[PDB]
Amino acid sequence: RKMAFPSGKVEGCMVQVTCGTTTLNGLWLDDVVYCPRHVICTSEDMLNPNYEDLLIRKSNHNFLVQAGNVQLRVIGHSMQNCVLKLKVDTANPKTPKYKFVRIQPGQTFSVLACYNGSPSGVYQCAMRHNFTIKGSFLNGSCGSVGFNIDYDCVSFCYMHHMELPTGVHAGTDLEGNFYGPFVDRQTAQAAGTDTTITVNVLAWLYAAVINGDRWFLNRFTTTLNDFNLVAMKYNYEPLTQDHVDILGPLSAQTGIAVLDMCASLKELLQNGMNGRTILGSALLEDEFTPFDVVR
Amino acid sequence: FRKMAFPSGKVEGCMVQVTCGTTTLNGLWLDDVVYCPRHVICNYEDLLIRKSNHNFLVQAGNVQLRVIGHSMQNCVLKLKVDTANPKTPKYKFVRIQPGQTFSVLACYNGSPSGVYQCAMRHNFTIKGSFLNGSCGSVGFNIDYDCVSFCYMHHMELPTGVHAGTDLEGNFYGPFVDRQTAQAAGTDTTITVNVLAWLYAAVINGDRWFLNRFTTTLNDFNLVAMKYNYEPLTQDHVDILGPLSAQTGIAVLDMCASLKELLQNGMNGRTILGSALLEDEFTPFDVVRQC
Ligand SMILES: CC(C)(C)[C@H](NC(=O)C(F)(F)F)C(=O)N1C[C@H]2[C@@H]([C@H]1C(=O)N[C@H](C=N)C[C@@H]1CCNC1=O)C2(C)C
Ligand SMILES: CC(C)(C)[C@H](NC(=O)C(F)(F)F)C(=O)N1C[C@H]2[C@@H]([C@H]1C(=O)N[C@H](C=N)C[C@@H]1CCNC1=O)C2(C)C
Repeated sequence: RKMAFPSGKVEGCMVQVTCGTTTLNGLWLDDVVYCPRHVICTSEDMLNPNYEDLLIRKSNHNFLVQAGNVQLRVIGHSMQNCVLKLKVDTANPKTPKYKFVRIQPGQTFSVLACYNGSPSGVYQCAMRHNFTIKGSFLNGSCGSVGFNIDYDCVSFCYMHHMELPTGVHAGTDLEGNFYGPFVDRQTAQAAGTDTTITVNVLAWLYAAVINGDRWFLNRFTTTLNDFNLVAMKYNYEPLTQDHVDILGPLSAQTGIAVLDMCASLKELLQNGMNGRTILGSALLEDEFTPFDVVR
Repeated sequence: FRKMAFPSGKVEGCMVQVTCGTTTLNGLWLDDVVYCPRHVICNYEDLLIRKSNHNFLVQAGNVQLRVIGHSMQNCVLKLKVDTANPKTPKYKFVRIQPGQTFSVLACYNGSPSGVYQCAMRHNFTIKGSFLNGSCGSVGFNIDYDCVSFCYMHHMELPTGVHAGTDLEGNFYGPFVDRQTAQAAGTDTTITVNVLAWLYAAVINGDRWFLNRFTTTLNDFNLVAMKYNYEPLTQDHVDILGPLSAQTGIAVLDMCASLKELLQNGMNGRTILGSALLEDEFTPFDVVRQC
């Protein structure tokens, strides 16, 4: 199954941030609360916000931060790209071991969807090649974060800012730099074409072979370039030599060469599933990474 | 629309490692009792009279808990320990019905590893992902700071699905906690959940499967029972009320759409990006998330 990381380490960091009439979520790490800078926007500012002008007019007591039933005193603030950083009185005693990381397309992570600073649900996500995520976010979800947890270290990789017209979602890393060409501005924007994440599909096929189903395999191989000419006709992401190297370990474990598995995928795309499933799924899964399958 | 699990933090603070002899699995530490599958001691009455407190090694992180008593309740072993869990949440033990969903905190060696969302199938299995040291992992729902524990994991059936007990040690389904040939019965699609998921689809603007027709229970059930769909009881219709009143599609209007989806298939089309009919969202799940 697709699994999220246990969310408790992140739950203890979620707070509520209110400026004026606007309330969203913030991430409380040590003595800093991180949140999307459009918390300082009103209704009139969403189209063409001048954030430096909006922020200079704010003072520390304009920001109401609430950790459960406790108000936290904001003692300073600064903006870093598209995130606001609120310095507060008190270091979060529940701060886990953490780092900020910026991820690449194809990477997976867990999202803790929060409202009013309280956790609502957790799910697993992937960064798509058009730099959106297929999330589940409602009004007030901004400042919900995405994360991985490898060996008790929480790596924060995503903070939620906006929903695009196709229902997909855009946001920043925790330094406030957007993934993709989007802007925290209510102006006309749209995601580019969302390709299937080929390297993930291939890792998932290798996962299927390891678990014992081999029905989709065939006797052919292919060149890298021939694979990409076919796969791009199905809106699959071109496969690079680095992707081939990445799948190396799985190819070593199963004894199936990477370009051999590529020929199997070409045939799957041509034939469909014929009413079968591969790992309980009747579609080709592309939000499971080569690193995920080994773990 | 995603499959969403409950935030797991309240449960993570209850997970411990239990070792008896060469066998290690997970335990649930609430107040001063650790709950775990009785097969950690591997005839269970005779195996347990021969066990003493010192046979049980309970580890909560870097701390060992001293067992000061033990007893069995059905298929769960209850180890009384010296110290109450300071992280014990508000909680209750509940037994869920087929079709109901819950979150699973998959654990190994007492340490939480992943969280996912499951449904109790009508053959009383769950389609989880559990590996060799996962026993004692639990399933749960949260309602406004109260954790309802409903599942503890015991075993994997040959078809790759899973069987366990409630927290009072009563199995779900016709299974026994011993290593012998057992198999899941014929499963079935959870009709009220599929209907819930179609309502979630129309809420999201996926409306191509709607049509002008309505059906009847017996008409629908007659078509359902040939496609192995769980008979749509009159009860099920009640629960979809808020969805039916919200969208404008009466349940039997939607059942007409579901009925025709079982015949014509979907024609390469998707509903919420799925080529199959999803049945692991309850009506309440859809209201919660939407
Ligand atoms: C949905 C929409 C029309 C509103 C708008 N989108 C675009 O302007 C775009 F289409 F350009 F992206 C949009 O999201 N916002 C407009 C305004 C902020 C953002 C916003 O409301 N963020 C929400 C934070 N709580 C999360 C949203 C709520 C619905 N579901 C979500 O995830 C900002 C870009 C500054
Ligand atoms: C998988 C298998 C051949 C082993 C066996 N199954 C059947 O005997 C059945 F098919 F009859 F169910 C089985 O599960 N067990 C054998 C023995 C316990 C249980 C068991 O090892 N439980 C594991 C707990 N840590 C979780 C398992 C590990 C693999 N994936 C899981 O979920 C018990 C019934 C007492």
